[PDB]
Amino acid sequence: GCCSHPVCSAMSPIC
Repeated sequence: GCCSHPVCSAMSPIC
Protein backbone atom coordinates (compact mmCIF):
# COMPACT_ATOMS: atom_id res chain seq x y z
CA GLY A 1 0.00 0.00 0.00
CA CYS A 2 1.01 3.65 0.26
CA CYS A 3 2.10 2.98 3.84
CA SER A 4 4.58 0.53 2.39
CA HIS A 5 6.43 3.46 0.85
CA PRO A 6 8.65 5.96 2.82
CA VAL A 7 6.62 9.12 2.14
CA CYS A 8 3.20 7.69 3.09
CA SER A 9 4.85 5.75 5.91
CA ALA A 10 5.94 9.10 7.39
CA MET A 11 2.44 10.48 7.03
CA SER A 12 1.01 7.84 9.14
CA PRO A 13 3.56 5.73 11.04
CA ILE A 14 0.67 3.87 12.58
CA CYS A 15 -0.21 2.63 9.16
